[PDB]
Amino acid sequence: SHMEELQNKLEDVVIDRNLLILGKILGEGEFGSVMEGNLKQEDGTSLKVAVKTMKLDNSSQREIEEFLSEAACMKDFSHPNVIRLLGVCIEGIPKPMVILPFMKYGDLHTYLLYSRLETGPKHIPLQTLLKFMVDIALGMEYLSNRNFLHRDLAARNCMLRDDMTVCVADFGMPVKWIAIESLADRVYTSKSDVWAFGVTMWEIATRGMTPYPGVQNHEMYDYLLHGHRLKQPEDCLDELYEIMYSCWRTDPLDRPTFSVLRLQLEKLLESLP
Ligand SMILES: Cc1ccc(C(=O)Nc2ccc(Oc3cc4cnn(C)c4cc3-c3cn[nH]c3)c(F)c2)c(=O)n1-c1ccc(F)cc1
Ligand SMILES: [Cl-]
Ligand SMILES: [Cl-]
Ligand SMILES: [Cl-]
Repeated sequence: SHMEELQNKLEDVVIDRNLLILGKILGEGEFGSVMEGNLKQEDGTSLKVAVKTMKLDNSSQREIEEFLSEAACMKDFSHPNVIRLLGVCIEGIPKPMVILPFMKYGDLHTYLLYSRLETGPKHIPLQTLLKFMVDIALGMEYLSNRNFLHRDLAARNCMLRDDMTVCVADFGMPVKWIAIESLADRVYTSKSDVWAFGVTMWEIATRGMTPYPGVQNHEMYDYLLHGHRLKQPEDCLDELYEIMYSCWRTDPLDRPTFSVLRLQLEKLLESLP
């Protein structure tokens, strides 16, 4: 029970409820519906937002405190490839809410899949795909430098802005993104995120394939213990494959840092005409 600590932590990002106008439902999240909205800002402008709400039921003091912890966890993230907290509404209503920026094109996984259909985005070029990987690496570099562990890094948790920038986030199958040492023990480090980053790169390069076709979830641990890894996609440059492969080295200490991955990815992207 840390409700007093949490309210003091979130004080300077509290927002007046009446500045916010809610709109339609975007979907369901951990604690309830996610609405789109408009938020009138301090300087006088307007901003299209996503508003995370809590279910109408009497959700416990623990759920409320868990909800606000997540916001407090995000509060100081300031980076263009990391989702940012716009603020919170508490003290005017029975369930509080968290205000986030609107991500026009939604989650990256669904976007990759829609790009293979005529009606959605068009065919994504190789350079744009690489740029998505770069953005994610930039975001993860920032987070791992702050000692934040993601733990569920995947294309489905990455979000696309109006200008096609990727933001790392968590919405709140998954065995297939988990590093070998994290399956084997409870161990998570930044190097476990590196592994999940490699899988996300492979998702991006395959334009949204589920990792490890023909391997079922309950077979995964054994498959990885035998040293087997994701195969090279048919259209994937050898250099790009070498980069994703380095993310799955059995010893976490041998995997590259996010800085190194990001440098390697920028170099490959800039190497293309
Ligand atoms: C640490 C932390 C705490 C809390 C969060 C969080 O609350 N994120 C979060 C994310 C998405 C959410 O949903 C949507 C938001 C938008 C915006 N635009 N559009 C169109 C949307 C549609 C939906 C939607 C929901 N259902 N269906 C669709 C949502 F409600 C909450 C978070 O991400 N992190 C974090 C974790 C790891 C990092 F690297 C960085 C930050
Ligand atoms: Cl953002
Ligand atoms: Cl597919
Ligand atoms: Cl595979």
